Amino acid sequence: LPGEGTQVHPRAPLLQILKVAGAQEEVFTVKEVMHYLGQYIMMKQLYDKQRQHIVHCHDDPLGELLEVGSFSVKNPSPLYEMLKRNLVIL
Repeated sequence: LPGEGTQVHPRAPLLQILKVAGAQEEVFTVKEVMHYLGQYIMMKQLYDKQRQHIVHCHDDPLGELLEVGSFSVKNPSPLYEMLKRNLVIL
């Protein structure tokens, strides 16, 4: 994934999710994309209630993009691989 200044354009399925989280933009930095994904998970309360570094996305559109039912915020590989599939580097 690109550095802090480089801009990316999210593919439609990801952009849709960022929109739900309140994103108005169509072009982002990776950090901004990550901000809105965190907002999304928080709003939808997808994190495990007791162990909150675990996210359960099996019955959510986010899980369709990540292709996994759960992941750990401390093992973000699945997130980064999803972004590689869903970000156009500008």
